[PDB]
Amino acid sequence: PEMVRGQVFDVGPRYTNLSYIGEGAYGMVCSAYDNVNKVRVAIKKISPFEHQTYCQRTLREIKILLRFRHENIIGINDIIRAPTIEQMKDVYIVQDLMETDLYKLLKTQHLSNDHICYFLYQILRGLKYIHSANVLHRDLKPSNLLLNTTCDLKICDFGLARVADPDHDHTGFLTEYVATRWYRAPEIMLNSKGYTKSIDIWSVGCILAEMLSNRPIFPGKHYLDQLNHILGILGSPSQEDLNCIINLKARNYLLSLPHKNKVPWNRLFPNADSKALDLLDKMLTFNPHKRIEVEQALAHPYLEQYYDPSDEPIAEAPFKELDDLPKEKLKELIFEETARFQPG
Repeated sequence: PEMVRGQVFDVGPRYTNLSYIGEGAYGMVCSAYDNVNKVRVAIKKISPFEHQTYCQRTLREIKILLRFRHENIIGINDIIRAPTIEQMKDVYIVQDLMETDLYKLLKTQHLSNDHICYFLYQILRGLKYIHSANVLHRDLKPSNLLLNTTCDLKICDFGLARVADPDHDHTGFLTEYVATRWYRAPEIMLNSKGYTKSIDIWSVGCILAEMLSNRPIFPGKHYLDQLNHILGILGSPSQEDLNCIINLKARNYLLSLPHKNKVPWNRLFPNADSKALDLLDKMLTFNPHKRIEVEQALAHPYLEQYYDPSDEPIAEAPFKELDDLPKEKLKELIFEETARFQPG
């Protein structure tokens, strides 16, 4: 059994010559040489079986990634685990090795307008497919956008993904939220559980703004600072936009704030393409009902060089009840879901 840093990384014999990357939520990550396809790959060790919440996340992401097949979404190439439920303590997920991610790129590299445009197109092309399967990503951010050396972009980390549920999207003011703060839509802090597609378009808008400047646009330092950051740029919500916020704690909080005027996008981003700013404005709309949809974004003049609906596939099999399953049942479903990778 191959070791790495005194931890078992039992992946062989297909996957040889390992190297440590880092930690992920339920275990460690390494690269390795695939000896069938003759290219190096990434492998995540996952060990979720003691905790039902970890089982649900693992099973949900396996189910989603195996259902999906899209150029701009990370695939599962292989899954390694024991032949029996009783011997299965760990699962190893094998994926394409991607040289970098958009977070690392933004820390280190100036992006040309052509790079921005092409990355944005690929994000939206992948998202169109996700949304067409009735799935929400809910944690889109630069570190979840992987890139290889030819600038192919793949969306990853479906650990917070959910089937869309706009009918049950309402909640009270300051409801706790799982996804990364700086890319959360304003409504998360006000009255939304993040069960509609508009949550993802906001996060894309944040990523576009970050690409234009190499810096996060709304780097909130806590839950309500994330909103005071949003309103210092967008300006105070209009009365019309406030008519949507029926919850009094959320309404009255917004009403208590000093009036702020909109900061023009062209002043924040003086070297940006004017069509990029128009599209940015439409993604970063305070009111989620007025926020642009993925297909409208793809069809925006900024992306005209790329837009091709016949080459922007939709899911064949959209997701049309894991919360209250015990961890023992979830282990069984993870076993069943991973059965297709077993030698046979």
